[PDB]
Amino acid sequence: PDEKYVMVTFQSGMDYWKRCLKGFEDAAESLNVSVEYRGATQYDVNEQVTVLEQVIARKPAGIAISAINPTALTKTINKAVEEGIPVVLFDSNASGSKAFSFLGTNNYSAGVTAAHEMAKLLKSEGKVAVITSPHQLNHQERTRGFVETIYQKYPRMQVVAVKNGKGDALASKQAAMEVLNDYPDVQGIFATEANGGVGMAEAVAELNKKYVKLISFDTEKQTLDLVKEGAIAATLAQGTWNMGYWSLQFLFHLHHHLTSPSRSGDALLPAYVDTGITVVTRDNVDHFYA
Amino acid sequence: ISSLHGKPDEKYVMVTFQSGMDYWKRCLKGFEDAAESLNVSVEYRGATQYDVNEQVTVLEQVIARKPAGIAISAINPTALTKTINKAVEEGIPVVLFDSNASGSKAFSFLGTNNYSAGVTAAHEMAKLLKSEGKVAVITSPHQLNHQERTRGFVETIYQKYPRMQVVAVKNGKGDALASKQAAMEVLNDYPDVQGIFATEANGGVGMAEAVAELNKKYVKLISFDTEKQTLDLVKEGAIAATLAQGTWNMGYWSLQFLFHLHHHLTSPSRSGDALLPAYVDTGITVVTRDNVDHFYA
Repeated sequence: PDEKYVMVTFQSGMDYWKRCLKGFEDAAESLNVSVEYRGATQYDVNEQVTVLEQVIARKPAGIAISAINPTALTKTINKAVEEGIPVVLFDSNASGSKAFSFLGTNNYSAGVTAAHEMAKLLKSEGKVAVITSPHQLNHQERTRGFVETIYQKYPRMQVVAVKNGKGDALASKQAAMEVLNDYPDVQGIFATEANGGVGMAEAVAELNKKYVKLISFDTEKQTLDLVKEGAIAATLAQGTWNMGYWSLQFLFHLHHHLTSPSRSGDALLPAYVDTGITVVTRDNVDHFYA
Repeated sequence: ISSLHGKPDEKYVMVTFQSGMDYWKRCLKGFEDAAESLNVSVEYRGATQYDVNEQVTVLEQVIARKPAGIAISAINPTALTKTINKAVEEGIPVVLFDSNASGSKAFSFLGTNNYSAGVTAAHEMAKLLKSEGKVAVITSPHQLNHQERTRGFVETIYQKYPRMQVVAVKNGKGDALASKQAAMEVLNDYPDVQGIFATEANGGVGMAEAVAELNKKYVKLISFDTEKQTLDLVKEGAIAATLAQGTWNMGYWSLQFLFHLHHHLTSPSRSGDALLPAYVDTGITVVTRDNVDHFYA
């Protein structure tokens, strides 16, 4: 009867997940419980449903999962809940599932923060653009938070383009080059996806458009290197330690039915925890390498 | 066994703004159930009446008494910030629950997502109405949380149910008197309305009353909060469901957060320099008679 909590991911070796696992382990070391890290080694939906099945089979005390996409993991999550396994989602949600909580970025507010940061860098004036993936809801919320904040709070700034970077570094570089050639006086570009910041940094280096302020997303090594050398002014770090930490805190809590007595009015776990965003600049970039 | 324990000498305070209200009692029980899991002590304070500076003064009483942290429900947005902001400077952890002062130096807000509350009301309404029929909303256009509940409901009916239509959003002026009359207007102006959603606790009584008054049969009513009057109506059948805010969650996780803040458990090393989660959606529960019992005092 060893109390073990499992974290399940996709593209499991990415550095992003390491601080999630770190916050999980930090919670476990304070709770004196075991944790284990598993996941699809690749962006393969089938692989993640198979890895998640094996985890449930091992009958863990609870699972914290980041779902590759909102739907294609849901039936397996419910499988775990119906077998009595506490389940919370972190990072990437599956809102249609029986998971008791989601702990992750408020993507709209993240976009708001990028606008506020972009305005800081531009003294609240100038043309700005966005490179995004219109594929997914979470990136559209980042885009919307940025654009709406420009519209409502910085009337001397203008959003001149929202480009489709296709979640790919090369398509993002090409989109950024189109932005810079179409609006040569653009002063800032925000990328809602990691491959976007590298792509537009590569565009800005190729065109020698050294006066453009770049804001990117996430803390991949190649992004942080660009922050370190001044090519990217800031990147937005998701609260991955908070995700792992409060995921375990919530899971540990359900496994001990401390939230299901007679005087609590059902309720159960909080439905959502905003794990926050950190603006990463040259001043704190060193804190974010893996 | 976990190492997340303290001792009774740690004094955390809950602070409200209409102390005796039945609403805050499950806030307290969450607070107390967390205190017991953390082996810490908790004290309930807050304004006797609906009073701005009275709340300001009870706060000063507890900040001057050096507590290990304060959980606060703020009377309004642009208020208490300067008073709470000083509590942070003195080094006291302070989170907010139920009602938010978003411009303050408080580290987190734990409260209802009012838009998704309205979305849930729409799914619940669609449920009872098999995704077909005319529906109305009785709300306060005065407060933002009611606007978000309204907006969540109406937009979900638009986007997700084309066989349904919002035929009226009434002003129920926040009392059962005026809500009964807005409900009567809706039932008169639209005799085939099949559901009404009230975003304010007094809305539910007022429309339960209008429906009874007209001997209207198939009208599905969804109200808000868990006042005794409302819960009774849910148990008696006049109200199909009421939406309960997660007040126990507010207290329990408020204290978890103050405990983590007081003991500086959100590491600054290898943590990506994180802070406390700034928002916790303490959730909404659909109260039908299958669980109305769990929500009385």
